[PDB]
Amino acid sequence: AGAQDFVPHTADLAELAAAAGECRGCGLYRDATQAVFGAGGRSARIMMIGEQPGDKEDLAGLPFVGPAGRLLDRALEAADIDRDALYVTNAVKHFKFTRAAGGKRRIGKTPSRTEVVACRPWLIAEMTSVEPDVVVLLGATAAKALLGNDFRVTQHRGEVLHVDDVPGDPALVATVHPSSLLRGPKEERESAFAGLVDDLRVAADV
Ligand SMILES: O=c1cc[nH]c(=O)[nH]1
Ligand code: SF4
Repeated sequence: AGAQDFVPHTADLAELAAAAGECRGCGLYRDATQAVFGAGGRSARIMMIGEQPGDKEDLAGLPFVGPAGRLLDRALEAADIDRDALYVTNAVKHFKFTRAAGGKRRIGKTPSRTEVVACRPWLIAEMTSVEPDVVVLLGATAAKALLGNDFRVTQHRGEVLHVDDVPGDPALVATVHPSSLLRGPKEERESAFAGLVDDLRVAADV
């Protein structure tokens, strides 16, 4: 059941966000500061789904406000997408993290399939409320939530996909997680930014 009994019967994003603040669908609400719901409105045509809020998002109350969000904005700017058409959210709404003794920043830990399934009711409520025409799936965790734990982003990135079990049959475009463009060789990162831009353009023209 997970978060099912915490999701209210409303398509109002402010009421959904307030309700996600009391959610006990899985254990992640305990160590996290607050629930991080999605930003943007119901007029949005493009829904973007990341994995989970990070350290800044957990204290800011908004998705993608740290370094990966800065990189995503640079790629949206280059793909000619304004955020006025964007509902931006994550698969899990509570920061899963550990503290590295002698490190800078709380380090994010990969949500389990159990926690992604527990949180999925909020993503179904968001998609039912926004009725997007295209869902951009940022990374493996988000793509698996809608396409199955077998899905590989590396084998299908930039492809317009359509699965029947998803609300409203929106077009789906799976791409690299923006944090991947902050790690590695300068040319792998430049090719990967160029692929995120291409994947965002495919989604913008659906
Ligand atoms: O909102 C955010 C921030 C960082 N990484 C994500 O997956 N989502
Ligand atoms: S991560 Fe999702 S399911 Fe788990 S407590 Fe937070 S809102 Fe509820």
